Amino acid sequence: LAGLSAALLRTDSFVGGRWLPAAATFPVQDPASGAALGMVADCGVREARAAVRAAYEAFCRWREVSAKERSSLLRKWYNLMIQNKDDLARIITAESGKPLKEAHGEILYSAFFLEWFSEEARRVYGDIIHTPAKDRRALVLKQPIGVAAVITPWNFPSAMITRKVGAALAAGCTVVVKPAEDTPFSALALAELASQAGIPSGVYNVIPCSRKNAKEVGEAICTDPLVSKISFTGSTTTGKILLHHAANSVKRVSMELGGLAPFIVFDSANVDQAVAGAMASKFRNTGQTAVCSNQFLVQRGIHDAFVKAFAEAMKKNLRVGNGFEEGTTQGPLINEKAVEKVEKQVNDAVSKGATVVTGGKRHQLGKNFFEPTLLCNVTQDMLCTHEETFGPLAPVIKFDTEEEAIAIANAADVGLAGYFYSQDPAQIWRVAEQLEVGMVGVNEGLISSVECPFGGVKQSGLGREGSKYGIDEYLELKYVCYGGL
Amino acid sequence: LAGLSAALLRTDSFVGGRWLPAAATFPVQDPASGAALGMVADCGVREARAAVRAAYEAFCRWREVSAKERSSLLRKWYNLMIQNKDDLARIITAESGKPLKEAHGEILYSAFFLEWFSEEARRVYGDIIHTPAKDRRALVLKQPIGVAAVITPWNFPSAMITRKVGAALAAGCTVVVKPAEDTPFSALALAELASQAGIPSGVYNVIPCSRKNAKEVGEAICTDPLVSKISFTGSTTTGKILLHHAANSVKRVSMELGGLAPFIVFDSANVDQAVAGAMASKFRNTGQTAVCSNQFLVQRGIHDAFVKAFAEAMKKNLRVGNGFEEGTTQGPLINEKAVEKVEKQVNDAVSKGATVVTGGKRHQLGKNFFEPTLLCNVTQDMLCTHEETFGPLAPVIKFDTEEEAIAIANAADVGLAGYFYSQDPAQIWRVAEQLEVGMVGVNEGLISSVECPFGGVKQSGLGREGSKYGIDEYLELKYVCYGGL
Amino acid sequence: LAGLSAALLRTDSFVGGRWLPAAATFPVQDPASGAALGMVADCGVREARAAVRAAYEAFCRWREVSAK
Amino acid sequence: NDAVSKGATVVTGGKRHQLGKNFFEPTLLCNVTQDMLCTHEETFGPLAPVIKFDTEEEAIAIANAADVGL
Ligand SMILES: Nc1ncnc2c1ncn2[C@@H]1O[C@H](COP(=O)(O)OP(=O)(O)O)[C@@H](O)[C@H]1O
Ligand SMILES: Nc1ncnc2c1ncn2[C@@H]1O[C@H](COP(=O)(O)OP(=O)(O)O)[C@@H](O)[C@H]1O
Repeated sequence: LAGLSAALLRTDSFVGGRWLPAAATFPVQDPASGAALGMVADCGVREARAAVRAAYEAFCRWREVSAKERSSLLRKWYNLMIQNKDDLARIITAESGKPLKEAHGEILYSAFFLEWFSEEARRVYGDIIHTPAKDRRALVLKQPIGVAAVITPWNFPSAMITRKVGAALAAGCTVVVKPAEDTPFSALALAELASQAGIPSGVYNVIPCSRKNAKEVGEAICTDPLVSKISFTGSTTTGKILLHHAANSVKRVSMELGGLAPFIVFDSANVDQAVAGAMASKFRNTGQTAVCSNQFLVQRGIHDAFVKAFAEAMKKNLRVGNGFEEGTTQGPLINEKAVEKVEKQVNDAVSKGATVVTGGKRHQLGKNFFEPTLLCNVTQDMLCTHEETFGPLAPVIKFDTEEEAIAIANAADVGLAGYFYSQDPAQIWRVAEQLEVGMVGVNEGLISSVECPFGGVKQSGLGREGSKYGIDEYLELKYVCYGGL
Repeated sequence: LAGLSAALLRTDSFVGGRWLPAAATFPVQDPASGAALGMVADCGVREARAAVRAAYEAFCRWREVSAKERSSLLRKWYNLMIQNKDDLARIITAESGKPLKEAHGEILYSAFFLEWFSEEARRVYGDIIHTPAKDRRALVLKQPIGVAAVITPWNFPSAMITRKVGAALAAGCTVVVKPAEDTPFSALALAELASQAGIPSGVYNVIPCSRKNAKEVGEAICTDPLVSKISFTGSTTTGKILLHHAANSVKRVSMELGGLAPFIVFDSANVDQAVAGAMASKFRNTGQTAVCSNQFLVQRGIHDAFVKAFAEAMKKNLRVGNGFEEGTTQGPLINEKAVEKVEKQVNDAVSKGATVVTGGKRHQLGKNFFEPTLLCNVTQDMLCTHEETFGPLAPVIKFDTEEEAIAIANAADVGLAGYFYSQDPAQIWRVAEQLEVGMVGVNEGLISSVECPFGGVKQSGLGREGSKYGIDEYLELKYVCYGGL
Repeated sequence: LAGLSAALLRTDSFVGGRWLPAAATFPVQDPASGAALGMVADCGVREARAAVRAAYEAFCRWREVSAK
Repeated sequence: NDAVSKGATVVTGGKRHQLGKNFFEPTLLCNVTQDMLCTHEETFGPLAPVIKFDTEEEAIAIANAADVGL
């Protein structure tokens, strides 16, 4: 529970290098025990506009700072995260409910993003191009966009912020962060460290706010003429709303929208491995992530052997309980409406053919705990209105051929992540290239990596985060025609 | 006038490798003489949806074609353009009204884009990234987005299409082109050559339509779920409308929106050169382009000498007349409403201080011809609602300091192109980096180049066309985590 | 019926000394036999405003021409 | 699709023909049930749904189902 570091756990918003409370506040409770965590400032349109101005003014100075200097600050920020990793992780588990171990995993990952972009800052290179004309030279400079509005989800209350903000700052931009009301603390803990690190005032701003204020606040920062860019990770519905906001001022946009995620297991797959991957990919964060494999397409031949091994792994490894409790691998669902969606998806399925192999009802721990569920004999049509239902539920759809498996996977007009196990060299290339998805896992169920491009195709998003391509979402190209020669 | 090549001048739409007429047709007239050029198909929402399907189906096959093959087809298309350059140019002058010489310039430029991207097709490279995990390898593939909706203006009826389409095809995408009603012929002449070149059916589609059908048609193709990308060049107003269209399906977008364009002449500038540049940049296409320097910021010291030399160059070189007429450097304005905007801008200015140095009224040739006008003693506030008034008008605003000149230039929340003449090494870098614009001309007034990145910052656009960055607007990154090692 | 003089029987509008077709056309039929006579340009507000301008500009020169 | 996703079993055909455009593969589905013919009483295409029956009284009862008889 408590015992943290007074400085890391914050309740006020962070604007212009100062902790500022709002007129109102919203409650944040531990999703597992229900305990009150704290009263967080609930910023409104005014606080937002103020935060934007703070960022816009910081930008004009920040863009001037040398890259080697911005790199150094990003690294100091990284080091501070590592030094305080245990507390930072307790905060994640306290508000997201994910197991302490999974929180430790996020903090490292989150830290690695600041570290990674710290290294990118000094590597923004312009070009020198040859043109026919002998009286001129072509130079191409890359410069930061300006101020960016950053809006993140509760899933990875730390990493989701750090992967955008690190790139933003690396390029020379300032940011205004609007964290999820379920998990605002992680965003503010970062702010505390950003000041300890020496990040100049106004570069990193955080404006927490409740569901009520979300619509109004989001509209303010995504509309402000002082904001030139928008970075968002969440549901498609919200994404489209922001894209409309951006459209009025032609703002640069980048986002990731929670799509499905097929997990195709072919006959040539190593079962134990397929299962291990199925385990890791589906039950991490209790199945509450946009990369959590939802539909399992298992081939006839290997089907039965798979489904039986999968379930036996669920019994041997999934221990539902409180995130801080030792030996827990399954935390609670973020809230009630969430539990309602799983139940909904489970019943609708069963009452349409589906066969429950394990789990199936709320866990007898009560509250927001649900039993890890594995249903087989599932069909495609049983995945409607549930394309955005995150929970520890794994529907297994049997398939015959590879053309079929691929046809089903590419069904959705959404494509984020995709997984598949196979021992066929050629099949691996065919499927990997044909899966209209942004990220493909081959014989692996956990593909996280700060040095690789994340994002989706079609309606799953725009742009990419992480890797050598992330910083591009925050730069503008300027062709300079040096003539008169 | 006539005498062209029956095959190059077309009146039907081009869909699926076939010339198809619509239920209705719209007239196209020579903007100079008023002569009837022809009756062009006026496609509606039905023809559009049909063209999209044709493209979507062609895509599934086209994406499969080798890059070396797509490169070869793009080059054959290029060669065909060169072989038919004289006719292709007559067509541009016939519908846009720009001088035959300027049309010859566009055809080469237009051809060079197909040539340039032909070379890019074989150079789309993926990456291999090192990650800590020893049991996995990271691969990054680049694949075409799918079908792209392309909407172009009348200014460069050929080049505007060719710079987007060449990249689109280079990446492996198919396209559906909706040309400007003022200049549809150039788009269809290209289609004729694309079939001669052997471009597979459905890869390049053209759906002409009148003002009436513009709204409906644009909405159809920019909304169709079979279209994954949108490329547009035109006014900001239309751009925002399309961005809203795209927002509903999270479509990839890229566009260029007609901003202003400062032309700052400093005291250290070589007058004759500054003037030569001012001439070329302002009166090319009779001042009807988004890169046409509108406001001239000339420094006190060199002011008077400049304004006097500028005007004397206007008398010695600008000869208003019919584009096909020999010795013509000024064609007509696209239409009546256009002439009305210039007059409007000229009067509003004069009746607010401005002093007319030359020109000022409609040219006594009648119709859509306007006298090249040069007004000095102009002030900033005299540029409202006229930020999108293209015409042979040059308002000269005097300035004192460089901080001032820059402050005024960056005034607009629009930044496309910018120019400035100076002989100060350090001043050149300061201004070039500070001009919040997408392209900067240093001691040069004509910066066109297929191998350099075109586009704008802020509200002037999204993405870039041409150069090594153009093809990026049509690809999607796919991170492939090869695990199980 | 036919056999006239190609030049005398016209289907396009006449503006500014040029024969110009409109986006649409309307049918003209012999009121006695019902036979199709031809498809005539169907000018709209745009063609009209254009014709007015053509006339207004011609006027400024025409008024100058001697009466003789 | 509505059929398959309700029990129907595709014996042949089933998707658009790979000739593209308006060409569809001749399709034969068996294991079809009555209720899978709604809003499709006016869907003309190369599709043949096979509904198994036991008795003649039954066959006739199903055939005369529709309030349409051509
Ligand atoms: N209309 C909206 N405008 C702006 N931000 C919004 C809006 N709706 C939700 N958000 C914000 O988006 C983030 C999460 O997006 P949301 O679509 O609610 O996904 P989820 O609940 O699945 O995490 C949160 O920070 C939330 O406050
Ligand atoms: N509402 C609209 N929807 C789709 N396309 C449009 C719309 N308005 C104009 N266009 C198209 O955009 C192109 C030119 O854009 P426009 O904003 O009219 O610029 P301009 O007239 O300055 O060239 C033309 O091809 C035109 O038909």
